[PDB]
Amino acid sequence: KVRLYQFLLELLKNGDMRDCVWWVDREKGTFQFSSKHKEMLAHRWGMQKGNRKKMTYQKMARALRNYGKTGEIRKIKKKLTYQFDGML
DNA sequence: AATAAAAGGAAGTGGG
DNA sequence: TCCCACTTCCTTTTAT
Repeated sequence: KVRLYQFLLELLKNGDMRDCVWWVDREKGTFQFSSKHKEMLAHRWGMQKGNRKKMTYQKMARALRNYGKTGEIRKIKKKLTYQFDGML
């Protein structure tokens, strides 16, 4: 069972869905979602988990906020911008 | 100004 | 039965 943070890391590490998510600084671990195409990346995540309802970015973002300010993925005060931990 | 994003409480869910 | 790791629903609060 793949976790949400690993799924996102794998996408960026493999250059998958580059129009939906992209690194902002690979060294600092910061990445950013696509304001226009983020919902298509969100749906993929819902399929890998086989949820009953359709996955939305709002729901994926609700899951990301659970990791916390020192956890796997953290929120950065920039639009649609997050950051991985030193596990890079 | 309108829109998008961000937030989060709390129950609900399948996994182990 | 117990968490884990989200999922779902909803309303509220900020940023763009």
